[PDB]
Amino acid sequence: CPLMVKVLDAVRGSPAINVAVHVFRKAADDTWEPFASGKTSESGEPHGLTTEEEFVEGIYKVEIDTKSYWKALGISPFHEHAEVVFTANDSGPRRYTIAALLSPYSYSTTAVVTNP
Amino acid sequence: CPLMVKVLDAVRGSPAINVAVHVFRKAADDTWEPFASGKTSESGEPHGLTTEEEFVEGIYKVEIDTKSYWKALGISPFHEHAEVVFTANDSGPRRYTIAALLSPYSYSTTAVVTNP
Amino acid sequence: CPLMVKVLDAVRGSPAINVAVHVFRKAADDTWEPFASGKTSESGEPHGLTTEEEFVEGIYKVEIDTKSYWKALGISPFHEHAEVVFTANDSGPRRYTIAALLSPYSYSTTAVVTNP
Amino acid sequence: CPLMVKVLDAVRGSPAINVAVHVFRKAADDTWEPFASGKTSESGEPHGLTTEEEFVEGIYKVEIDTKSYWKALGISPFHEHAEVVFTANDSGPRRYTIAALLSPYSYSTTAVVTNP
Repeated sequence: CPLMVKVLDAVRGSPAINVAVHVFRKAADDTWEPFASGKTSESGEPHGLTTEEEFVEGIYKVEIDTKSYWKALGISPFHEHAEVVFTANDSGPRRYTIAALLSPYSYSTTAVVTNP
Repeated sequence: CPLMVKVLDAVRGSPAINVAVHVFRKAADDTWEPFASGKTSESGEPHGLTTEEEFVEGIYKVEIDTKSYWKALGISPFHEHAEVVFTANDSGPRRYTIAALLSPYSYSTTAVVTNP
Repeated sequence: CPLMVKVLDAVRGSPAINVAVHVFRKAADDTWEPFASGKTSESGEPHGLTTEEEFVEGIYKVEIDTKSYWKALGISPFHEHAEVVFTANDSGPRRYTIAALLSPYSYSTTAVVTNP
Repeated sequence: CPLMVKVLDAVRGSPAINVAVHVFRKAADDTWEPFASGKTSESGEPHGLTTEEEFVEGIYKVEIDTKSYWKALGISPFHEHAEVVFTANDSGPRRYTIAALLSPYSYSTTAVVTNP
């Protein structure tokens, strides 16, 4: 998978399960355009987001529905969601991993690019 | 000041100086309308973004121009910008502080909410 | 105040109030000698930890009692405490601010260093 | 492996390679006692830290030599190292993963406990 997403829960010390993840790509018209989506597994990952042919250079946005996750646990959240926006593949694609760490009033995100 | 923002540089060990901060409010057509903007001082804070009279109920988006910051410094950034999206003042007026910590391939964000 | 500390709660969206902060300095026998201690105020900061006369060159350790904090709140903590170890004043006197963000299973820490 | 460590670099967006990791366990005498150690691979992990028979309930400390890593890249660091101290296995062991994200003047750590 050229693009992987991994979501973790900082309150219970576990992978975040059943979380919706949506990915968008910027078009030449300058608008956001659906590209890929899924729901996190027991590993905290939505499996098989995209393919190598489809993931070209460009500007991408990863949206994680954090509000629905916390509401289900009976814990009051701050954010509507968590978004990560980045430029891809500027010197070709490799393998991209986007990680997100979640708390009710905070989140952190990191990108790991590794040689395939 | 009911909305405050503070930005830090994890590479140089200093406040992130001269960074643009943009604020938008969600409209009834589901578009983002400009609400307020400013630039960080030597302390990493933009002073006087808004007022108590202007800051009503709604869904808000805070956007930090991380890309122009790393470029002026001669460092390659991954993210286009760092975002924060939240519902404000739903159970009455409150004061909000948004903290952001910046690295070339990662960021974190937290919120502190106090009753005025 | 050449050494400052600030602590935040990522679960409640507030400063971490009434948390103990302990400071140690490395001795010539390679043991940690007590140097200073305090408790966080309503702002999440312990005021007046040390002075310019007392804060000489050396290797320092800052320890935050996260375990007693989560327990008073009726939440299960993972970490015993949050630590920060650094060499201070090697190229002359400086001022240091240590920021810490706390969740039950995670923490982050950053340093801001300014010339006095 | 009952205990795994994973180290990431926030400046270059890669796994942190060739980093020394030391693990200690608290003894009844209240002193720190070597338990396991290794060097990070190309994945940012030191492989095969311990075994199931050896990793019993107790208080543990994970030390990551961050200063030697940054010095080798020609980038000036703040911390001497990064330490994580925690109570293990209180209701039996499971599988423990300790993650660490590194910048010159900052680090963050998280623990993920999953059912084996």
